[PDB]
Amino acid sequence: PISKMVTAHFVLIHTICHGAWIWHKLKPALERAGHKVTALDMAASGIDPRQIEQINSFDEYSEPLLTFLEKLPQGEKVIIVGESCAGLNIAIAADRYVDKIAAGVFHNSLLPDTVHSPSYTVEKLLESFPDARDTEYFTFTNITGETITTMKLGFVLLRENLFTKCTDGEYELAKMVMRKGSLFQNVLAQRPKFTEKGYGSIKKVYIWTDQDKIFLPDFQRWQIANYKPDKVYQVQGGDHKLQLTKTEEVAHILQEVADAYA
Amino acid sequence: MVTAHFVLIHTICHGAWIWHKLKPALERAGHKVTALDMAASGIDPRQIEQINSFDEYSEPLLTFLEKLPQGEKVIIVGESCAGLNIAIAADRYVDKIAAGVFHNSLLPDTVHSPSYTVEKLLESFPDARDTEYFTFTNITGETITTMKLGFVLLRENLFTKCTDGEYELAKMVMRKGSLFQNVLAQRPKFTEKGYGSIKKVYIWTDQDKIFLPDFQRWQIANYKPDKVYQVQGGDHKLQLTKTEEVAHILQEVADAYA
Amino acid sequence: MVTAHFVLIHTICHGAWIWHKLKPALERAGHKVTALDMAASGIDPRQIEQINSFDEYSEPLLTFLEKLPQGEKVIIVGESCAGLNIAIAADRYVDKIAAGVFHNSLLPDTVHSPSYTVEKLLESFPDARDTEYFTFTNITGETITTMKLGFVLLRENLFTKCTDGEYELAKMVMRKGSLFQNVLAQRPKFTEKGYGSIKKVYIWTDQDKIFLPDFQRWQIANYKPDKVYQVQGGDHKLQLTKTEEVAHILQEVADAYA
Amino acid sequence: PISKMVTAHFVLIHTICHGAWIWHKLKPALERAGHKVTALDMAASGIDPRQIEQINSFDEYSEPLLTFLEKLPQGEKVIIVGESCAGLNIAIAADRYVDKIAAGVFHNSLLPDTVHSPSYTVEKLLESFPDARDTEYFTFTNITGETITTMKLGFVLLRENLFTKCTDGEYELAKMVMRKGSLFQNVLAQRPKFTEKGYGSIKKVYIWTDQDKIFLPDFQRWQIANYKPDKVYQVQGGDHKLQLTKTEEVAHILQEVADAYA
Repeated sequence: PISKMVTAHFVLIHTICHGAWIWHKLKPALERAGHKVTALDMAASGIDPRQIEQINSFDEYSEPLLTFLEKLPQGEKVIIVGESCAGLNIAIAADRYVDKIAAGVFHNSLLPDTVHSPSYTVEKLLESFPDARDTEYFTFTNITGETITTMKLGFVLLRENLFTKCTDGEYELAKMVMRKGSLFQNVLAQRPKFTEKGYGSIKKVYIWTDQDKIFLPDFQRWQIANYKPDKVYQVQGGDHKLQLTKTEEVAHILQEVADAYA
Repeated sequence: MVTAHFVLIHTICHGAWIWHKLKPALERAGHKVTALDMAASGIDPRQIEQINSFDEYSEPLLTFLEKLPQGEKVIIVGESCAGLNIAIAADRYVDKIAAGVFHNSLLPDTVHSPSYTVEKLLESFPDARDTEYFTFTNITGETITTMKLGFVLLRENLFTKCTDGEYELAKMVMRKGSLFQNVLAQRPKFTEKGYGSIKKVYIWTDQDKIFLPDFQRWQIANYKPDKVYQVQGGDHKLQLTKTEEVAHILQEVADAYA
Repeated sequence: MVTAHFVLIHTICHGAWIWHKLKPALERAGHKVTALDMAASGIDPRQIEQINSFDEYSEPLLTFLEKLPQGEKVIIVGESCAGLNIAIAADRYVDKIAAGVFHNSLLPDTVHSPSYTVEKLLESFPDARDTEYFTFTNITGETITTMKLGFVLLRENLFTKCTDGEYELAKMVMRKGSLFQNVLAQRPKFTEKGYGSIKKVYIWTDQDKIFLPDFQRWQIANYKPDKVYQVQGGDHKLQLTKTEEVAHILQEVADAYA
Repeated sequence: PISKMVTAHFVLIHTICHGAWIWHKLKPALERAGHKVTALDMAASGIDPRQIEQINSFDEYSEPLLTFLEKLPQGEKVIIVGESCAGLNIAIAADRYVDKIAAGVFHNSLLPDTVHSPSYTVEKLLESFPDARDTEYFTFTNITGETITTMKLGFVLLRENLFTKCTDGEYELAKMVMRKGSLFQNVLAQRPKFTEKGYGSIKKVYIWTDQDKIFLPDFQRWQIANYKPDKVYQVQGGDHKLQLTKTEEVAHILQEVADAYA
């Protein structure tokens, strides 16, 4: 009757162990459409110079995004797209910058809520997927004496579970740039719950595929049932890295989020 | 058809990632492929200000080679400035090297100092366009110049013909780097027994927009390779724009030198 | 008389060498003594420009403590700025620490930021005489100030009463160092459960010519120790000028806290 | 009839694994006498920032001394005092700066000659003392493919053989600052012989004690017999570190060298 088409500023957030590089196919697809796209490496990820053992919480890990948001011009708002564990970065960020956020998009992602502890979807995730195959774990003691478990994701888990359907060039790349990462689960467990006026108020779009071999369908559906998103988009096929296996489809869904909220 | 163990070496500011298309292609032919991050490159944790020479920058390669089991030999493939990593490596581990392959690369010699081809490259291409430079003093007091490669330079000169996904990946993981030109200017020349003796295969395209055809042609005249393969078209990053063509030449190098 | 395991921690720019008289004295009483070089100090191979905070500088202590066998506790003895290494350590490993001993040292608290006693020290002693300063940008962009301690300052203020052999040794192995003042200014305060809970013994002399008696007295009033021992005379380096007096106080600390 | 007393500029050179710090008692004793004293750390020794694996020859190891000598004012000459393996640093230096050297003093030191290979007294030394007790060895490959053996001197060998009679404060200090070191024997073996006009022409004073428990009396006497020094001074007692156990005696001998040659 009236048709709307909106250009938007997406801030793309990788999951633990990965970096901005995972968005190297979706960032151009989005810019072809005329959007502005920022893909940030979080602390100790991608080519960020910090080492994970110098990071003490998922909040500290989130520093690049929060600094970025501190610096957005007055009146500018972004759509934050986070994959896998980056839903926690979107919740940390929305409790600090709710007015700079047009919508949070969870892409095969943790969907934190305000009712339970910050670590709650992490517990549920680990319950749904308790074997990380060839992943190696390590520990360090943080600034207040908490022991932090880090992981070096194994190559079979990478091949089969996270990058199932990706090309060999994309699977080799992941192996060439993957870093250690941590869920910081135990400090998230001690963390104040996400707020209703910050995080609880942002618009939330949930993109997922039932072919995801690490954030499995029963888990994903549990999260959707646990904290109803404003909108759900299920992509058929692909794998956990839909920004690699369904790049264009994800860019078309993201155009729709920009039209509704940006 | 011989299967070989190839060790792929990226150029300054880049990392093992630049080989993410060529490593699976080689492996489809049954080759073993090792792709290393040099010091302060790709996801190596060291920062460029702690590296004091091009030989210290080469450490991942020299450690690798130090540990290769007895009787094993590798073909080292080096792009752009990595021709200097092949020559440093060949002088220390000549018996472990079946051949060196220069992929749009510097081709050092034994007659001039180690910085000679770096001098000539800068003469052929003196404007790095939007590249930024920085300096630090190394542990011995020498001033080292680092660069952060400009994105117009990346787009138009290095990744000229690359896809947008590839160029974008380049911007996302590019690190600072250094020619260590002045320490190379002070370094002993590469030896005739080490580097001078290895087999040398030169791969290039005249469509390369940073290692320009007359510099490449001067290099070949200055120190004639055992073989020169020229790929038509593509750009400076032939392992991305002509991946199967370089995998095929590299099969010819495994056949010839094992 | 209790034998204890003492971990001795030097101040910025110095190294484990400053304890070369006190380590044998303690061992004559059957104590176990570990004396560590902090990052970029004594013969540690790292350079100060690669260290980005006082917590990274503390790494040798935190690794040590990370590996102490279960059920073992240590008395950490820290001189001058090493009071900050004790507080960082006590927050991460409170159960491994029988007591902290401040030897003419900064005595951080929990109520103000980690840089508060550094601010007050500089206020009490703002002229470092012939000390030189340098800066570098750390990995996060903060400007770090380093110093090379001047020899008149070493002779007259730090090693005032020391023998000529000792002062000369100091000049021969002194390294650059940093207060990382501004990163400490940004650091979370020391916790009441970690650092706030440990036993704290303060050793000093009013003849100290860099940590002057009114700053030391302000520290004790600002955060009253469990015990304060005052040694008459000597100088700032009591582990060199009053070695047996500090070994004797430290026997009293092993007796009291094990 | 006429009595002479001379003030001189001594350049003190430590042995491999040690640093300028070993001279911390003799440097003040000499300055009490009015001499000028330089004590240098050689490459990868004392607090020199270079690591031994970046050093490729005893010549490269000798860089601090040669740079120093390049910089001496015209007409200035020094007496170089070298302990244990530092006789090779004195020979490397005298072939480059013979006119800046008033005399070489070998203090329980290797006494290189011009007739045999540079590595020859190193072979003889290792033959006289073949067991380095708890010393650990390591290897790296140098800039031309030679394998270099390095050593971390063991603590018993330090206690009993090198620092036999030193105080506990001096023995603990050595342990606190000792570094890896290398004889570079195999590259010395390939090295051109020291020259007769450089090294063969400098005055050479040999200080030693027969109580030295690592450069043993039969070895020392072999060296004295092998290449007759211009003057020999035998200190009674002490140990291998005579600059620590006989500091004043060594300073009085060194006053005599300054009167004869400086």
